[PDB]
Amino acid sequence: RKYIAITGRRNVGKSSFMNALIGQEVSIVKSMELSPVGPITLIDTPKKAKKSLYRADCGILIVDDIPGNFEEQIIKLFKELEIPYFIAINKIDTIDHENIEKEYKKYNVPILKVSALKKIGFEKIGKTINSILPKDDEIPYLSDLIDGGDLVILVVPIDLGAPKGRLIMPQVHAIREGLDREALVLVVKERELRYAIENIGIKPRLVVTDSQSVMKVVSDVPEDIDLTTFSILESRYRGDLEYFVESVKAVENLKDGDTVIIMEGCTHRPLTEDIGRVKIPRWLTNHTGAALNLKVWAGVDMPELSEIEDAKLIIHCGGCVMNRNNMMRRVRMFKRLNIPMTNYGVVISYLHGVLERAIKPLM
Amino acid sequence: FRKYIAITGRRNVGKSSFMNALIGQEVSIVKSMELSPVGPITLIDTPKAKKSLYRADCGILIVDDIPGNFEEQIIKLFKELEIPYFIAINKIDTIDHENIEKEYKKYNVPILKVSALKKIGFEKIGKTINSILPKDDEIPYLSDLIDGGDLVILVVPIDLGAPKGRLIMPQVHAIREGLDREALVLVVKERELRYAIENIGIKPRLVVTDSQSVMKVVSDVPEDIDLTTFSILESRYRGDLEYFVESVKAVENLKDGDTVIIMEGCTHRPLTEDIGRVKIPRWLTNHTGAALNLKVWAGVDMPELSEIEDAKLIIHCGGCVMNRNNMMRRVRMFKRLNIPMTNYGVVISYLHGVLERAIKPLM
Ligand code: SF4
Ligand code: SF4
Repeated sequence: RKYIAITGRRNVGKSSFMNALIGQEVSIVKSMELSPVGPITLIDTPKKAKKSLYRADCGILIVDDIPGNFEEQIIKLFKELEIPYFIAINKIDTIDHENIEKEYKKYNVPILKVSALKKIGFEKIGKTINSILPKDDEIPYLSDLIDGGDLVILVVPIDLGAPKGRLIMPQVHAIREGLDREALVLVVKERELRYAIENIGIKPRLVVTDSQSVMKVVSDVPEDIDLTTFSILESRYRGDLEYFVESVKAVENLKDGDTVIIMEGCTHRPLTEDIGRVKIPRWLTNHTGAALNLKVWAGVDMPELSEIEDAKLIIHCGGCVMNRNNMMRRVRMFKRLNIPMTNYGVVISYLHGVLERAIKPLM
Repeated sequence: FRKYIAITGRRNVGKSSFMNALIGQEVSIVKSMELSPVGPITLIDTPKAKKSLYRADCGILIVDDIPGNFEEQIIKLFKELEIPYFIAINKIDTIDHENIEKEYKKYNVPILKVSALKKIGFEKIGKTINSILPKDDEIPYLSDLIDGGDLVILVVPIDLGAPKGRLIMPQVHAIREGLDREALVLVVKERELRYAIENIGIKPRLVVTDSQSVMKVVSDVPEDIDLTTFSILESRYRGDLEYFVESVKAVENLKDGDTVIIMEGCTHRPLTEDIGRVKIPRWLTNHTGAALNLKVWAGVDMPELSEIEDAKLIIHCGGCVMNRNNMMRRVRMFKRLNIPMTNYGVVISYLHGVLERAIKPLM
């Protein structure tokens, strides 16, 4: 579900607006179903307003007068917190088409005219929310980004992969994107990389390796050739690599009592996935020498403030099943709360001492 | 799909009683029958036996006396027609354990003892049939062609393929098998092949191309380098490349009245598959100058003799949905009838004048 922030002065009548908007509920048998957007949750916002706006996907600023110290203040807050918004002129039965043009046009945001008492204009909110809601459109995995025509890309997988005659999706995607850019894609097992580099006669533009063959291959790849991992490529692809890389530095500042949350992007994690639940916590404890308060969070939606509040670092999974939107919604939430958020991929690369090299072609 | 069992024996042996007693073994929960461990089976009574034995998967020779001119003749026929068999001694209530050791051991085939009248030994036929039935196990797609360890394999796909971030299965399979043999797999679009060959600095062991980019790439690939197509690789993989290549020569001898059967290995071909139904017939008519009697056979299971009898050539599909066994059964049936059988892949390569080159690394 999407989280809508409801902002306005005490006099504007937020209660009447929220009740009239709930009258738009379109469910078949303050949360509700509002078309064309799916399920939504209205957040009433009664000095860090950061504690309420932390998981807001978009906001509504309800006005009935000329922009003042309140309007200017919450607009600056929406901009700072990366929250899209629109202005809803309430009580149009008293002031009407006065503030629509003469003011508020300068904010370059949608302006709607409503009357909660007269029951007018609430059938236009759903479409307006849908238009401002952050759609986190797919960004290239390695294509338009790091490739060009005639370049050699070396994709280095492990000695063991997926079922007979098949390949894992990050490998297929990396090959497809390379061919899309008309680059030559050289797929090679870790044992053939040294031979390939030394005899291929074309300088590789990029070498992409599996995170489990990285420590071996870093040695085989000359320093002048760009090298990354599929874990780092995934990190950038669906998350925020810059934030994940900056947030991993928090590992150094971890104290004994400090809370670390292993955050999962799904409720269907395989029992064979012990990298975040078992492996990373043990590596973190050995590296820091801190008896950390390791906690695990797993769900499809957004955590409540109480579940994440005093976390010193969030270590989110790769997000194999998650889209960019859902991953970015979590990133913006931790950015708003100023809580460091990293990846399994960024943590692995950091502790192995290959992060600086792996991010060099991307940053 | 069901298995066909040939029932052979002299007029004096009880073929009728044997067949009726064996049908007594029917194990269906709801002359054809369900015989465990094998699935559905069809018994063929054999009163040029080639016309009855044409689709026989295996055979049973029913005896009650010392091997004669009939036994020796039928055994030679099973060997010539590539039909596995076993001996069944009927009327054991009269002769018993006499012919089991003293004779028939020389044929090195399973020998069973039965009595159709006394109802004894028929519960052992199912397991015996199952043991002699041709399995037709998976043969390598290209792994056997690239002794790898260091060999460069160039996989050349087209400018257009499958959906975004994905690749078609013959491409993924060819890459997987290359990595299985620890080869260096270079995936490249047809526009980059000339550039790859000239700058890659390693001599390719094999170049595999799409059948739609073959006429262009034959020019780009030096004569000393082995080159094949995915169509030719599929032909060998699930069919008989030697028979398909020998049988394509029949195209030259095609007369005006001559019957050509376009044979499909599934009843659900996509409407976008006009290569065998529309394209090949038009190419065949232009090439030969013959007003051929083009017919289409589609299904799973063996065709009846009347449906294929006077066909001068069979042009079978690639069989994407079929297994090696079902295709090989069709190959053996046409070999027995001495009817030429070819592929869409072998026909395309032949008419485009690239067959000799494409089969050179395989034959
Ligand atoms: S990596 Fe995939 S399977 Fe594992 S917890 Fe994250 S979303 Fe679930
Ligand atoms: S190639 Fe595949 S889809 Fe086409 S007729 Fe043969 S089995 Fe059916």
